[PDB]
Amino acid sequence: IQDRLGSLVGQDSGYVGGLPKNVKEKLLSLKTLQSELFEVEKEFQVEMFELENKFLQKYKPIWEQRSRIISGQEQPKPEQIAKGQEIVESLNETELLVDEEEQVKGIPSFWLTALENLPIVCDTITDRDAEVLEYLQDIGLEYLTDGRPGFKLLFRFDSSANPFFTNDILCKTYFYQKELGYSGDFIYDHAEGCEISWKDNAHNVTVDLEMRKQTIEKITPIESFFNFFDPPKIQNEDQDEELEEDLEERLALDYSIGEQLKDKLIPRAVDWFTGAALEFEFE
Amino acid sequence: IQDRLGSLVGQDSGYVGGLPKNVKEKLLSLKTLQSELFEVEKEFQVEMFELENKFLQKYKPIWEQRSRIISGQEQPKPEQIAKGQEIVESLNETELLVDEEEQVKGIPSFWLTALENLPIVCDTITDRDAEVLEYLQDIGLEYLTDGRPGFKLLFRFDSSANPFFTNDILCKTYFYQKELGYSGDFIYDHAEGCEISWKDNAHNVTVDLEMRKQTIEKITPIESFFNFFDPPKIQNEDQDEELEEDLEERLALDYSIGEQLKDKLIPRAVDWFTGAALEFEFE
Repeated sequence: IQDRLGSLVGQDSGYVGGLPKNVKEKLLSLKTLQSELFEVEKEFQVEMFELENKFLQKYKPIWEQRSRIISGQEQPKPEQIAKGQEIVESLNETELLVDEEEQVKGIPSFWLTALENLPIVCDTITDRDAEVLEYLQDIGLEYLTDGRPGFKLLFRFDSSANPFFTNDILCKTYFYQKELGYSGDFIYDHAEGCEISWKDNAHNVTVDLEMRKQTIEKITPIESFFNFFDPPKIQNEDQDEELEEDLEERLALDYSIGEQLKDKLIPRAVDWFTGAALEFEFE
Repeated sequence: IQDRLGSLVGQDSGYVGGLPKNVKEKLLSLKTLQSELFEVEKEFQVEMFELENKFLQKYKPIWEQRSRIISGQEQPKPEQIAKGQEIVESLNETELLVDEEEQVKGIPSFWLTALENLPIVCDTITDRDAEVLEYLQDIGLEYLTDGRPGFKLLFRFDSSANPFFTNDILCKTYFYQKELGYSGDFIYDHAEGCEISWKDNAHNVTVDLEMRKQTIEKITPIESFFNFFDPPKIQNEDQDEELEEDLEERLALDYSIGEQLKDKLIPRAVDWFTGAALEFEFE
């Protein structure tokens, strides 16, 4: 509240300011003991990040399974099919129930549909790029072990049928800073955008093509979802205004989005498709 | 927003409702694959809770050290004393600086002072019980390994000088439910209050004593901080109103508080004393 810290921290920093040499000293050492804790808390975070990658491994198999179901590449074993009905009824998701258990292949626009129902990331998609997101085959995680910690998002596309770009995978990379938060956990530092190979300038969803004659073309940067693969410029000399406040919050959102896919979308993709996810959260 | 889920989840649960038998089925299995993930995610939480207890161990030593510094039981080694000054300047906490490094013993009302500057928990303290909190020697953590997971808060008091109660330690116990959240982590379930042995009915801060004659005394339950050691009644048949909404949020706060001590106060007690903590967070 800018004030609840100008007045509060004020008297506080004052009270302490007035304490005896004697007492003051004790705190000085307490402040030292704090930095010791800190050194431990760093190791903690390390074994945690590891422990996490450990289970990412145990999930991958499952997520790949669904990747294939959605692809239409693998079919549902009746056994699974039933359990789902049982589960779905249990969760009162009746819209999913189907009669006497045993058209299209797999489940169309799963990722497009799921992302629509996802907060912040639905406002980045445009009809223009929603067409391109038709070809999004799966989205995956990967923690950066070798080197500075961070994670990565892997958008595997239908290379063999994708009209806009020949790429097989587009990823996103986030790097936390070595320094830990006061809170005690990793802090966002830098983000890298796994470039895109649009076959056509026209097919380039991130840009606008209006051709004139003097049939030369004029290109114009559009606001697209695929701009996610071109994070905001590496930290600039803060100081200034719109050269900061502006290109600074574009980043804040970019970090926020990546965290949504990493924490909600990927772990519960089915539900984000059904919209069930949205609710399951308020509950 | 109650509506952004009545209209949203509505069309969503509808779209899905209209999908083909074919497609519907796929999701039914996806829904099955989800419950598999779930079984893994439980193990994850387990190795995590463990990993956490592992480091709690590595912290204990340090925290005990400060416990003693605050007690006045152990003195600050000049080496620590300096580092603190170095640290404090570095963090621009000048009020802590003291001149030529080498009255009262240790550092008085450390825990009382720290708790004051702590959100929600400062509103529970009353002049009445702030006197009793003068004797609070330390506050500690402990994860429940043997059995259902949860944690515990250990308030060690100055038994040898405490006027109000003879107890050596008052604790608080929180038990998470075996079932995990949709979010993926532990959920609050039940809270236990480590009883208090007030020497005097008068000294009983949690109650009010107004003696009349007919010199018999009349007792009246006051709103105290030490009520924290008598959590809200074990889950009652929800249904009703103030017998619910009322004694339900008294709980919500009680769980919230315990999480504040566990996550902020204990890990950064020095700062909560200086008030530095408050700020270090907005930053």
